[PDB]
This record gives sequence, structure tokens and C-alpha cells, in this order.
Amino acid sequence: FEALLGIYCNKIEWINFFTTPIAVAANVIRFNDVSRMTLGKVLFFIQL
Amino acid sequence: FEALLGIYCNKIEWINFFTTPIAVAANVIRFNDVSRMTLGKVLFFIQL
Repeated sequence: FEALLGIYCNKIEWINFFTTPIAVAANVIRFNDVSRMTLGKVLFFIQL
Repeated sequence: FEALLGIYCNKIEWINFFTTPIAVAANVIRFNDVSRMTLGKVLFFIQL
């Protein structure tokens, strides 16, 4: 006989964005209409 | 649309004279007519 041993499958690890340490550079906010947003802008006022 | 995010500004930092360590070399007294003082002198008397 040709005998086949237990099939073994891979287990993919899972990544959350706030687990990985690039999110300390990030600052992430949901906003459901940024598909419709054309330009976001911030405006700064510096005095010296 | 064309969004406008928050508007930020600078904090112009304040400095007191007696906070900085130049004032240990300094010794500062108000005198409201030094505009009218031509010269101020001190006189030292050494004996040997």
C-alpha cells in the first residue's frame, strides 16, 4: 500500500496595526467620508 | 468637498532674567535716573 500521513496546514499569524510599533509614529482616525474629501489642509500661525 | 483641519499656532517662549544662569555673574539694581547719570564710578583704597 501507499500510505498517506496526516495532512498539515499552515497557520498564518495575525497583525493588528496598533500592535506593531509603527503605530507610535501613526495617529489614526476613522472618518467615513474621506472618499469624498478632496483636499485636507491644516493652517499654521507662527510668531517669532 | 475640500476639508480644513485644525489651525495650530506657536508658543513664543518667555524668559526671566533670574532664571538663566547669567544672573550669577550679574547683580542688578533698579535706579530710575541712570539716564541722568553721566558716569558712575567706584573708588578703591589699597595699602601695601
